[PDB]
Amino acid sequence: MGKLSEQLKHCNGILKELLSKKHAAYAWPFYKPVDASALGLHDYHDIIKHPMDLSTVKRKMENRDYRDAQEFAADVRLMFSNCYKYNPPDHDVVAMARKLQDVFEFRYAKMPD
Ligand SMILES: CC(=O)N1c2ccc(C3=CCNCC3)cc2N(Cc2ccccc2CO)C[C@@H]1C1CC1
Repeated sequence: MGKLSEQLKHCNGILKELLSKKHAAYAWPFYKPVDASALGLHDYHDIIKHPMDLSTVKRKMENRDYRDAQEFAADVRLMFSNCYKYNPPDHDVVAMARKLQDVFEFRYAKMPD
């Protein structure tokens, strides 16, 4: 019933959509934390100080870590920003990030208030 609750319901709906099969073709790189060691990315944690991914956002939502929509959105955008910072702009993953961020931003804009 509360404003913060309702807005976080909207955030949770968005999160569910981002993780859904509908968007899997471009969402998959963002499902789990970047495993720098697995991918041979030995500079990743020197360049990306605050890693983020959708599983972490999900855990934080489930743990009631996010106190408002703004805090949730900051993590989702951090995830995209990290991708844009680390990868060259012509990399496949950047195109995927842009597409998933489009999904995010347009639905986030429909926030109840
Ligand atoms: C999230 C993120 O920035 N990354 C990213 C994150 C996760 C994963 C994987 C997830 C599941 N297992 C396979 C790899 C792969 C990437 N890639 C590689 C990747 C992405 C998409 C298409 C093709 C490739 C191959 O060049 C890039 C980048 C990394 C350079 C930071």
